[PDB]
Amino acid sequence: MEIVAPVITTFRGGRLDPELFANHVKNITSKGVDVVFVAGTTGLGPALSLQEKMELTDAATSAARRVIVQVASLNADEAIALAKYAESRGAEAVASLPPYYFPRLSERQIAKYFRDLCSAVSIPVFLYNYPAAVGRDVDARAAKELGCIRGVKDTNESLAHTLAYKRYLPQARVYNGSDSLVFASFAVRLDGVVASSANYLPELLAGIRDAVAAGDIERARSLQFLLDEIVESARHIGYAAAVYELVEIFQGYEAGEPRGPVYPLDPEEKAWLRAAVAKAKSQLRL
Amino acid sequence: MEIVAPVITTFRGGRLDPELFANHVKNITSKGVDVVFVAGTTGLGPALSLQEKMELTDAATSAARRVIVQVASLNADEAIALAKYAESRGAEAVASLPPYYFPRLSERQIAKYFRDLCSAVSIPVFLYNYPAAVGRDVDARAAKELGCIRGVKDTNESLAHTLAYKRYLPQARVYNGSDSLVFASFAVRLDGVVASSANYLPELLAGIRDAVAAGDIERARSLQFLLDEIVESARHIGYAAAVYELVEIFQGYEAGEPRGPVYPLDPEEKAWLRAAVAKAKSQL
Amino acid sequence: MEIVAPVITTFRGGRLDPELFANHVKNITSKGVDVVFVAGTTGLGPALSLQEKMELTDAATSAARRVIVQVASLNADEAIALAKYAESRGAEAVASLPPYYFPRLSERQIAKYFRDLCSAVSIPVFLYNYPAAVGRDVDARAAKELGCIRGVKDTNESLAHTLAYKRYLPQARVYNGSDSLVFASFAVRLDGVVASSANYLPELLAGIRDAVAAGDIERARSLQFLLDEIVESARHIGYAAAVYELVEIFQGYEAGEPRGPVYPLDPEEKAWLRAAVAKAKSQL
Amino acid sequence: MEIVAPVITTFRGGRLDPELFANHVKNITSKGVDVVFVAGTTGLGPALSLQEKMELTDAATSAARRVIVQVASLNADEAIALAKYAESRGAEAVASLPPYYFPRLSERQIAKYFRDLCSAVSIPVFLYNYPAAVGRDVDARAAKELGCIRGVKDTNESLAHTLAYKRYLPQARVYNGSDSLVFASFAVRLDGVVASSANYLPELLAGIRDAVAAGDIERARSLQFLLDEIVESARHIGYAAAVYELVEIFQGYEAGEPRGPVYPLDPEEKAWLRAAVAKAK
Repeated sequence: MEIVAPVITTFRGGRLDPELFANHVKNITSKGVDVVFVAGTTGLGPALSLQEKMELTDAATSAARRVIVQVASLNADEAIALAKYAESRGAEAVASLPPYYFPRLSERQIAKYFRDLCSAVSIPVFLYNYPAAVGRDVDARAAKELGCIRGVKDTNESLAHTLAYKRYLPQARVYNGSDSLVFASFAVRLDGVVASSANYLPELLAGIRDAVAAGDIERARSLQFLLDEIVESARHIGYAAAVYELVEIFQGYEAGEPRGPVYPLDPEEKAWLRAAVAKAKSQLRL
Repeated sequence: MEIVAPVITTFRGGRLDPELFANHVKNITSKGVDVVFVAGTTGLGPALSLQEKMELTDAATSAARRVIVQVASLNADEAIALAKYAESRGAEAVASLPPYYFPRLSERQIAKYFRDLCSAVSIPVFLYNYPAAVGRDVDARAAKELGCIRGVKDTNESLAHTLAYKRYLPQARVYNGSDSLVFASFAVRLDGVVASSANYLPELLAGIRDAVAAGDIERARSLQFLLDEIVESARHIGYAAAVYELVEIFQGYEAGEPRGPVYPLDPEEKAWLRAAVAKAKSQL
Repeated sequence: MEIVAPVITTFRGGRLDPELFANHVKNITSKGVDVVFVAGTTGLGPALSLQEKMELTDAATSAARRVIVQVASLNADEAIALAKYAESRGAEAVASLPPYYFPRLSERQIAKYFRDLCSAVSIPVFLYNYPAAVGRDVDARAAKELGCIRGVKDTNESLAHTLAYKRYLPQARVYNGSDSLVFASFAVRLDGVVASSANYLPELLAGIRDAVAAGDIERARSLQFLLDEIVESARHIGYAAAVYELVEIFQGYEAGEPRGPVYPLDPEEKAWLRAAVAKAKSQL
Repeated sequence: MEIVAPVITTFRGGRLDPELFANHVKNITSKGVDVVFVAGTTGLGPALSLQEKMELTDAATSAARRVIVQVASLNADEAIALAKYAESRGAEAVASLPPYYFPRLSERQIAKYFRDLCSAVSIPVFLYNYPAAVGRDVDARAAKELGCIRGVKDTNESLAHTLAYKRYLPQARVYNGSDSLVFASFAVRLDGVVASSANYLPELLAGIRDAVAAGDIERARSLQFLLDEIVESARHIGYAAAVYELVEIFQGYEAGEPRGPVYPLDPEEKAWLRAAVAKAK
């Protein structure tokens, strides 16, 4: 079972900084991250231009052996274009959010989107389902009807919703994308987790996977609860920007910055976060 | 890890039939059910008069050794009165939904409700959280703050939400109440499940539990999917009435009927259901 | 266009004081309330026993010439009984919430509930739609499908949702149940409003209606915003209980009190609310 | 009180077509539309590149006297840059959706976004509130708190939510953005409506506005109800793409296409929509 990092996109000076990125990718993959999921929500995908996602694809694929590239764009030609680019850079799969933002697109329009994506590449296409962000759900039944989905990341608090894809798509690789379900996802044997904490605490996640494999549910759960406390703190000051600061706190290197409207934490917010997670990081030392 | 049955309330004619009820409890308790949860949502709790919940308490505490009685009422005095009655009948705990229907009660109100329940009895008071029905959530932080909650049934698709109660009340017994999470609940070692399907397929839930305990996570999951397929068909025509028909289908006896506004299935609905589950009743 | 009051249910001691209730009905019908809507949500309907609703039905039809009685119950038989009793005391119509609480209910079961209600009486049956409380919406299309709705009270922030019933049911009386849309509802010419604030500021509602008819939209809107400030303060400490206190504050007499789990405001909350509405009170 | 059109963006073969655009703009503005709201939701704004939004600003300011350009972008530098460009092109105001997509950004991040916009230009900045699409609400109190909002478009079925902006921001021009509230917006005297149907039936909106002003509430309402039946059919089929077909059907010229993932309607869908609306009273 895999630990997939939806890796952060590391800006410095308003532009992407590969190498902050690559040092980061190399760090986390050396600490239990199996797969790198680039241009995910944690990596600000919807906020990146096509060309930024191309740079990220190049940086991820040269820094890691297993890469999935998230390709959604509200211009579908760019999603197709990027899919092909990622495939040519050796990505093992591409993923896409359903068309987001626009309320009540039709089923036919969602279906054409994913079907054009499947036609464009030979590597597997994953559905990246994220109803809270996307404003729509593509559930297991709908994903099966698309007829080409070979993988799912379901960022969903409903573990049943995620398990349902293994039911309808017995051959698909199915992942839960929620940090609060990491323990549970290994326990029910999903194919893996895509968890944002894989950026700052991948060794905690591997700790959990190890515990679950050993049958040590008490340790798994307890490490989960620690992770939850950390997540909770970060949610409090704005989670997308806090991921970067947690990386620095936990991993000890410069992580770059997001870009607005996901503005970087200011120094007050960073000081606060650092204190907030110290209660629970002596409880750590992994 | 326990299988708790939110046992159906078994009307016949239009009135409670306590002997269908007891036959039913005795059967499922011999087929894997560890605790009877009387007057829950599946038992139509909120549609029942105080006297009816009383009669149902007598039947449960007669038919079964472990009974938790669900006492919520939109007259808090009837909740307290039933709690005391439940204890006097030998119930091992009582449980309550939070005050429901009325939007935006204050926290002081909700808290005074639970705290008045705790002070009325010496057996444990369980929170029964069911945001989708109740229209408000009392999460683990809120439950810890109530100060007297000894157990939780959380009917919630969000397993992390259920699991939080173990985080904040590690001494409480915490159960998840969604049928779609039975496998997962056992997998993550909650204290057990309260699942509507304990009425009609208790031995399937004991199977899932057994398989989880072996390590046949793959068997567990596969049993769970069988179970999801059945719940889905029943959801299609009205789950609350359909539970009664599923009991007949799988357990083989008369299950009585719900009471309107939860009207009993009509012949067409039953035939459809019978036919819809026949697909998966064979895969059993 | 009518001002309908969903009158509070006045408890003192733990029990209904129907003299309080009648003095309250008398006072507010003398100040611009046209219809009395008994036992709705503001009246703690779902929290009331059949006997409490019969008592309110008696006192209301005694103190007021136009009474709609809200009858919903999670025992459909009690709803039918109350409807029939309401007819017999001279209610001009009955209303019901759809079956609430239970999430797992079929259209057949909702349709049957209203149709049996329509069969039970000859006076009109209003749908009382209130999705946020009820957990279910019966929209205009669904309401037309029922084939017997003669009126609608739609407690809904979506004014379009409410207007939809006039489109789908042109002969029905359609009322909006939201305090924040009183001004809007008069402006679009719904048949009227059923507004909780009719308990405590019926003359503000009449002032809005006058202003709208005088084409003085700016005064209409400004009275509405004054109302909103008062409602928002009340919402902060627990709206259901605060309504009673607002009656005392603005009407000058003892309104009695709700009943737990809708516990009465405590003295600190009453004091807070009096001071919160004082700014807006002096500006009428 | 104004009729503001959140005007469709007219593509041909997935490329922007300024001539279709300009013809559509000139036509609807001669039939009642007072203001052109460019690159809003009906205009596929979040789907458009910066380049395309600049071309659209150019075409709209060249084809219409009053134009508000919607500038939201998930790269905030682009929103700022487009606000400056729109101002330089003579927009009477810029609007912005709050930052969208990303759940749970901080209030500080949202406030910074809007204030950076306000600082970037001298023309009014409008809040374009659309909780269903955006995933967050910037309500009247929050809007006042921003401290620089001078207009609001509120796409919201809750008319009271929209009227609250008039209470907290008495100088703000406030519009409701929902087609089903055109009649009610005029009746409660909001500053106007930004209704997607102004693309296809501007003269029906003008009619509702005239009926309200003449005290003819029963006509307003039944015109509103005619409109609701049309919108309902379009919704049934994919509203965003249906809008283009409705322009053609109702205004009698070509409207171009949307661009995928908002794919154009197919033949069967267009035929269904035509029948649905011919029947629609």
